[PDB]
Amino acid sequence: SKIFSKCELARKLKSMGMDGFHGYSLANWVCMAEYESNFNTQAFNGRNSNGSSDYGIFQLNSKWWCKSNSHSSANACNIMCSKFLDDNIDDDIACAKRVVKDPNGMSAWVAWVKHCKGKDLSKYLASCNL
Repeated sequence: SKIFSKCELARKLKSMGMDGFHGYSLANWVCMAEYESNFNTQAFNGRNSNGSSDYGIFQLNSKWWCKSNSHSSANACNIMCSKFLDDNIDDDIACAKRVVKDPNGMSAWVAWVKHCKGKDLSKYLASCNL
């Protein structure tokens, strides 16, 4: 959620177990947050496909795993979309797994399907970290 970086977010998620999680390498998680919020902790969206909103470095859609001002939501993660723009990357990653295991998957993260899952780039985590 805080002002992280390409390798910083990649090494942090790798330690928790997001590296290659469900076939999604560390780059998939970094490029997704690098385009959705651009490593900005206050970067968030107001209107989405269903009038939802994104919050935190991952910018999670407040409609299938969080309650917000989007006229009620699925709240699958059971957490309001208010404590997601803090300087800690623990709750943003805890609910991030719920968005991937749900029926939507990486589809909710446009930056992911448009800059990693769909965009096959060979310069993301390859030219980062060690």
